[PDB]
Amino acid sequence: MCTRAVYLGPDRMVVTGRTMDWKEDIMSNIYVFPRGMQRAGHNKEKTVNWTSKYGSVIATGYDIGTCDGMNEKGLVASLLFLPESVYSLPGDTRPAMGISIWTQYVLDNFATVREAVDEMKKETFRIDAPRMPNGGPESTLHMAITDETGNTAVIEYLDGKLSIHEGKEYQVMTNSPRYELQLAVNDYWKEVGGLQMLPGTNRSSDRFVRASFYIHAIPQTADAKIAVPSVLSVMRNVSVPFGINTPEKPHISSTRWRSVSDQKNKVYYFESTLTPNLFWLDLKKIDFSPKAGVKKLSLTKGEIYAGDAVKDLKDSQSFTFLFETP
Amino acid sequence: MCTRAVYLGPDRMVVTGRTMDWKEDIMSNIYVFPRGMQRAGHNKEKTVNWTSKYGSVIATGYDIGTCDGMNEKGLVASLLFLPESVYSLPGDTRPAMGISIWTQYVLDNFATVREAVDEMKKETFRIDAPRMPNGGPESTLHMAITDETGNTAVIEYLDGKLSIHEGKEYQVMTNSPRYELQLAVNDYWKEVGGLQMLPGTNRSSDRFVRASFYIHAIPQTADAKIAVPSVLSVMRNVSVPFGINTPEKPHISSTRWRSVSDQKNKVYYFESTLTPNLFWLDLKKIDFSPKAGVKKLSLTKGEIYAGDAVKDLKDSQSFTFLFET
Amino acid sequence: MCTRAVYLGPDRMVVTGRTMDWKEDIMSNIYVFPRGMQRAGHNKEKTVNWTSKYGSVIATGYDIGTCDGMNEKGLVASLLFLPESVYSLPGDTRPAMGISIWTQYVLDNFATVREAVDEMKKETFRIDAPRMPNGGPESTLHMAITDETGNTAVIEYLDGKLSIHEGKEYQVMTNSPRYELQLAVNDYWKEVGGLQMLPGTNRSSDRFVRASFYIHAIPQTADAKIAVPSVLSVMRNVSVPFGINTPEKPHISSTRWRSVSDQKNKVYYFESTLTPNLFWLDLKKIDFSPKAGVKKLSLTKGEIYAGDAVKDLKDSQSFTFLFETPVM
Amino acid sequence: MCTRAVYLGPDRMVVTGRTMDWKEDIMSNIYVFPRGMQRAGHNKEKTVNWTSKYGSVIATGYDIGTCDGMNEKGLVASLLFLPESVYSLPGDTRPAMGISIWTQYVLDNFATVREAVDEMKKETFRIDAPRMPNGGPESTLHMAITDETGNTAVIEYLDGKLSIHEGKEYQVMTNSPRYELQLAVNDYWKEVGGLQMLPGTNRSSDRFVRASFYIHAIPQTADAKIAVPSVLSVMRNVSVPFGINTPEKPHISSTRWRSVSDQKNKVYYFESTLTPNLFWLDLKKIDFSPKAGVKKLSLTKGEIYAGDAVKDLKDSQSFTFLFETPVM
Repeated sequence: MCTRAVYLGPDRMVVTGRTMDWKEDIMSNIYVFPRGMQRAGHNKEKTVNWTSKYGSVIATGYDIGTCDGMNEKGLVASLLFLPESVYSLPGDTRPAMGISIWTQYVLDNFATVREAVDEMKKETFRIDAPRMPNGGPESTLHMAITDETGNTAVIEYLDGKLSIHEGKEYQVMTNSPRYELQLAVNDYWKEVGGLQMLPGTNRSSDRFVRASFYIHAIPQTADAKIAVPSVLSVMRNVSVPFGINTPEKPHISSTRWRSVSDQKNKVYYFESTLTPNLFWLDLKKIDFSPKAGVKKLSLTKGEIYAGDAVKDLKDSQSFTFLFETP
Repeated sequence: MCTRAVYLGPDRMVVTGRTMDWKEDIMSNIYVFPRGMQRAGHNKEKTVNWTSKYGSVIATGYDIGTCDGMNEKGLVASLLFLPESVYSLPGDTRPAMGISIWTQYVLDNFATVREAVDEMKKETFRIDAPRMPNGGPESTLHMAITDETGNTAVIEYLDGKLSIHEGKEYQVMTNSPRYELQLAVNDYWKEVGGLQMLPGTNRSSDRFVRASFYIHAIPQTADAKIAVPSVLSVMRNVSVPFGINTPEKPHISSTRWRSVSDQKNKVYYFESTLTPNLFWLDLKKIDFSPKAGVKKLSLTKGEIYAGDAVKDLKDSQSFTFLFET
Repeated sequence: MCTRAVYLGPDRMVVTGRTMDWKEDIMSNIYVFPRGMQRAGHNKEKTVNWTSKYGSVIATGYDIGTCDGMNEKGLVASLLFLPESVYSLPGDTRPAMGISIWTQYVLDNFATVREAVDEMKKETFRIDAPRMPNGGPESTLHMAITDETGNTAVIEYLDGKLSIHEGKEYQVMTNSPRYELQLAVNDYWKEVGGLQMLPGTNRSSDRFVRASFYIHAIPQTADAKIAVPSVLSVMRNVSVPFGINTPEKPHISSTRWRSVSDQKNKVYYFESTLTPNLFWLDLKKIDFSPKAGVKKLSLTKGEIYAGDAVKDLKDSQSFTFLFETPVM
Repeated sequence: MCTRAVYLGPDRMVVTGRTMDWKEDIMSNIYVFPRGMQRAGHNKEKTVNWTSKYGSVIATGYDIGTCDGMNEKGLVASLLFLPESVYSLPGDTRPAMGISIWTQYVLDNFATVREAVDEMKKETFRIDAPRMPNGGPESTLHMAITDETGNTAVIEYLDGKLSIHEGKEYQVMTNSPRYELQLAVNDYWKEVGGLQMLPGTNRSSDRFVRASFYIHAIPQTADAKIAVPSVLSVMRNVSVPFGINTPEKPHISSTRWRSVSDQKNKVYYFESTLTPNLFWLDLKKIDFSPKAGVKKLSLTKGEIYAGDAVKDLKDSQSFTFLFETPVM
């Protein structure tokens, strides 16, 4: 489904691009959360609690949970699918955090990948993932976190144990297989040569190698007028065309929207496939004070935004995270 | 370099997407030409002359010639690169139409691919193609024409003799090789299966396979709100990421802009790689009357348009078609 | 189906390898035909006659026709499958040349490819191709011819019209598509790079690419001590493994034997996938005089030969050339 | 370089093929060691000692060490290259086992892989690997062991730590990368489909994928008449053509010989690329008595063997196991 890649340019130029592929309308919206909000990771289970240290600009999925976002300090989180994920084994009595609020937790409390990895390695809580609505798939996903320094951490749960890869070299991430096996698949195709032959299918590993090769070949610049379009360009390359279907594979997940986070200038770009314009939200022009209130930039009913979209931010109440089966 | 793909949806839905891949800034602008204009095929050689039978909205290359456009009747022309093109043999004394005006000639005089092919098969004129300016490649190009019925024609000049492939099934066109050999490369990759494996490099043959496979898999709809972004998503898949370079290969043809021409609703969409928005020009809202005045949609200034850009159309002079160095 | 590759080495070193894949057992046998023989290209229709000017060693298929062989002058003819072959148009009243003996006609009357192409381009006869007996395929095949010079011609019948590709660069031939489109597919993979990526599927275009790339990368030498084992290694790389099948694909054409013709030294090498040995028939030790008698190397009874097999040649009568489809 | 594949057929039919890909001539010879022989795993440092519990038929590499072979009880050990191999860390004081005799140690003392995996998991000794003589490569290799039950064990030394993968499904082994990562690359291509597209280059991962797909696609039969030629089909497909060279790559490792081990009938097949015949050593016709005499099948002098080669075994003395790199 999804595809993520991190560009590391000169003079702290860190730009993260993320693809969102889904078999149906994800109905994603943008929400602007100020700092100082208190939340809980679950409503019916024993849980942890926290007050948000940093405000964030996040994108939801079905308005039931957070899957991608960016906070004030340039830390970007992204929840990408992984069918082979098992968060815990039977009999785990740790405090349960819902899968929907897991991504919002790391954006609310950490300004550095070093900070997120150190706290998550404590394994104080388990991930609770019910089945997605509309009779959709099980919530088997992994996460990547990138700060303004270029460091990236890939978080995934395999048969109940925590697995982490930290380092600036882990810039790309897709879906299956496991992240160590994904690097082995990518290592093979680099021998073939990106200019010679590249796997151009919509498969998970195919988009991983194409994103890994192209993200290192785009110009090495610190100007946002060049970095953001070229990082977006490799996102559309690893994107899958809309409504792709064959008689033998009738329903396939098409790309619904894309996100490009300028972690240096603190700007969050966003584009939907069925809308013509690429808009953005300058976090430097957003008031994240605790008394600012929740603001929402809705995208469900086909609204068309352009340029800077802070003007079109409406006052709203935060969507309710879902932790249950329906 | 460039890639072209034609979508054949239900209820006479014809949408043609095209990419523009160039190593530097192509410096393309958009021009709105009214009907009834008089143009010549050259300025210093014997030629043919004609009065434009249909107005059109076109995109230029360095403002020296036309390489992409659509006219009143939904006929779309696109001039794509083909390094093995030889237009004539030495000693050709036919009238010499410049390569910069060849694309405009088709958009000015023909409303049907059947009409364009019948006139072209008389071979009244030859193509005089000087080299592109400032150390650029030599103007070896082939063209593709698609009308509102879905019929497509591929016109190539090989070994001085004109070759033409016309038919609704010729929906995709790229660069090398010649069109019959390109179809064999696509025939081989269809044996493998698009879902099983697709060649995913920026090569001409590879971009041809991905465009042909995806253009037949996108939804079969007549809604422009679904068909236009779908074929536009296919053109981005066959696009080349911006500024691609390696130590082995210092300069590589990068995608600079895209065009998606809705041939049923007569709408000409356009977006640039470095601009964030996708604007369009609705030809039904454009006055193509013989004395409406030439209008221009400038793009070299780095301007940013959104939605319908007919509001941003300004009075302008027709650009100078170059026929020499 | 079948793959053909021609090695062009220094000092007139011309070595041609060929594979043979089939659904079931081919029942192939090797026949040695001296000179001065008469053959009619058909049994019931109007036909052309000829007397053999050159003797040849040949391999059969089901003992109903010639599909691979080499004559005294170093000319090697190979008949490989081409599904889109259309030999004639309706209403053709030309003399009929049976497809079973079309390959023997080349080895019998021509010493260089120049003589074979000149005679074929006259289009005196048409190819009469009956259906293969007992539910077999349609007799749709094309032929490649190589002389000791190294010149090669690929002869195909497309839509009832004769098509020729002559030249020394035309060293490799497989099955479909036609040779013009087949070179376009091979050109694409040459843009990829043989060492960077090669298509390893047993299909026709992929075997063409590997044969095309590996036949040019083996050592350039005139020593048959090196060239023949190297050409065989190429034909083995492009050969498909034995008895390959999957649940989705129950029956797949599988290589059964390979032949490598040393056109310089007039040596005909041969091996079968089920037999452990690679034997040969040195044509310089064979008597092709008009009344030397027909000889045959039996291969259908599971025979095992080794080294030089001329001593193992047995007196035999020539097989029946099939020109119709037998009633079953 | 080289590749190894294990075939698992019905009725305990286990056949193991192996290629030998080398830059220059490998100078391999075949030795027949009877049981009850005493050897030491090193020459100058602290070492373990053992006496042969089972005799073995092995092939050498420069006759400085054992690289491939099979013992009396059907166990087959194969030492293939692995550049990233690190056998120990600085400061290791365990008994030193020479890499040249490691393969001999396995074929001498173990009848099943379970016995071998258990004894090696003790980590009693360390592998001592000097650089190959005369500017040769560093002796970085791994080994695969397969018994007559069909179970295979891949043993690799990664960052100075022993890594073992045991299981019937581990039937294929090449070189780089690590076996954990190597299976992931093959997992990727299995999604693409063997009949849709196979990587046809000579890369280590590519020959791995083609070997895995074709070793499962050959017919499942207990008949040796079909098994060992079908396993021969695979090892020939994953073999690399002889003397492959390009202007950018002057030296590429080409296949020099291939060995096929019938682990049910205890037969060791062998064929060289420059030799036309596939010969075999029947272990049931070989006497491994404590004093039957160490014998040798010489292959360095262009010898051509055929059929059962137990007749051509000459009494000889065993080669020197190299434990250092000789001074030049």
